[PDB]
Amino acid sequence: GNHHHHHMMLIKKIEELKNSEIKDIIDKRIQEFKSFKNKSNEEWFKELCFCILTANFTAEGGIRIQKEIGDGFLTLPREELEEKLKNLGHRFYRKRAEYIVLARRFKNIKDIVESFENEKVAREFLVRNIKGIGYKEASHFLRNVGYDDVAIIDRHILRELYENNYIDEIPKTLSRRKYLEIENILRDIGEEVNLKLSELDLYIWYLRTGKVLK
Repeated sequence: GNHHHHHMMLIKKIEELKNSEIKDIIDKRIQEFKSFKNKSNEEWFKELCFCILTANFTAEGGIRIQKEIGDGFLTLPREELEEKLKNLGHRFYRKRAEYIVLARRFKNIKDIVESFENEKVAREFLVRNIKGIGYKEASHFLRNVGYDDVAIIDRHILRELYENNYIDEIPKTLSRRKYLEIENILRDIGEEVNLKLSELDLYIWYLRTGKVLK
């Protein structure tokens, strides 16, 4: 048959979503990310912590841990933070509590991130200096605070890409080189549907779950 039928239908489905009320819902979420340009360093640091907590967890869970703790990401001592995370349901409370505390030396994360030439270079800094932050987490963070040209390459999109033959094998470990390589394929798909990577990510998640989170 036509080996490109599934790719062609994915493009068609996304164009269908863009012509539905789903577009307004996703656009609103995108606008909320963009609003971070006006939020404080403290607000940005909380989002960085949300992303540090995402791995092996739920966005919905992260959102509630955020609302629960809030200012505590900056004021709570190691021991007290580790305690709240354990009681809030996070299985890696110990490691995450440590990463968060260590990240505090960069608490003015908004000023640091905006000082860079662009988001790509800023991502490099996030990955290299902040423990608990890999390329996926850094991209997730940048997207959530308003940047549009970084892909969030999670284990689900990797499986979809592999299964539909966009990549030869599920990577497991993503080196900088491999991350940027896979990000470019997603970037091409995005342009094929006239969507930025920040937006494409939400359309893809919506197709997978019917929900629009962050």
